[PDB]
Amino acid sequence: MGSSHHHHHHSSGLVPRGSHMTQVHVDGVTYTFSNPEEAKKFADEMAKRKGGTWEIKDGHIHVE
Repeated sequence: MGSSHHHHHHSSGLVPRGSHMTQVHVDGVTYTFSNPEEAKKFADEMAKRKGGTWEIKDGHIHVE
C-alpha cells in the first residue's frame, strides 16, 4: 500500500551568468553545462565507451 513514482525535469530556467559553466572537452567539441551533474554524466558515459577517464578542475573536464 502506497507506491508513488517521484518525477522531475532538469531545468535551470536561465544559465547563471555570475557562475562558472562546467565545460566538457571531447573530440575537439566543447560542451558547456552550468549544472556539473550533466557535465559529469556526459564525460563519464563518453570516457566509458572509449576506455579512458576525466577530471573537474576549474569547471574544465577532458574526456581521454
